[PDB]
Amino acid sequence: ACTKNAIAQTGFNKDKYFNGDVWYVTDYLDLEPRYCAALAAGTASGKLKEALYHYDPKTQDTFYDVSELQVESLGKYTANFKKVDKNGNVKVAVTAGNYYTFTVMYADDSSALIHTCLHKGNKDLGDLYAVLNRNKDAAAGDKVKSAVSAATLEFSKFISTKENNCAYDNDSLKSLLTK
Ligand code: HEM
Repeated sequence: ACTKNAIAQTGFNKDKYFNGDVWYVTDYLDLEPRYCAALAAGTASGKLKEALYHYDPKTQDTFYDVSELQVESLGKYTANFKKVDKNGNVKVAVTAGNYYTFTVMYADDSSALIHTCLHKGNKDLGDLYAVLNRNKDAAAGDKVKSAVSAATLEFSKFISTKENNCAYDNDSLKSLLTK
């Protein structure tokens, strides 16, 4: 189960974060303990949208999702996801009880720290923190590392995705925002 009420960044700039571009997960911290992951976040016809990509570089398990985000407060969202192929074709429809929360704890032009809590079926899932960068496999800079510290988290405990053989379809993620 999830246990954290993540606090959103003071002065979070939603237009900057939800600008339609891609964010790569570079490091993650599972509170209830290996995929590569990335997302696009943007607006489509006035709605906040995210497209997600997960890839397991060992098993090859791959899946995409599209979500409309509902606002709880600035920088804190609830998202109902639908599983899609890379083209946006629906594989699993939206269903009540299948959702994640998403909190942006820190963001700037190139980096972010987020918290997410996934609810899926009758699985018992836990909190996940992720460091994001606009550039694939970029080493975490001083600003986001300081934000990790300021959140009372130990960055050395995070797991890096940067050494995995992952490729990302940026074009697909961006186009999924409209789906
Ligand atoms: C490297 C970071 C991440 C890892 C290692 C990871 C791992 C996983 C795993 C193993 C699953 C399968 C769960 C199951 O069905 O048993 C999953 C599903 C999911 N994750 Fe992540 N995840 C990561 C990042 C994220 C992020 C940042 C988000 C949201 C912004 C997210 C949202 C989701 C959603 C919505 C599903 C269910 C998708 C579906 O069934 O259609 N994940 N993740």
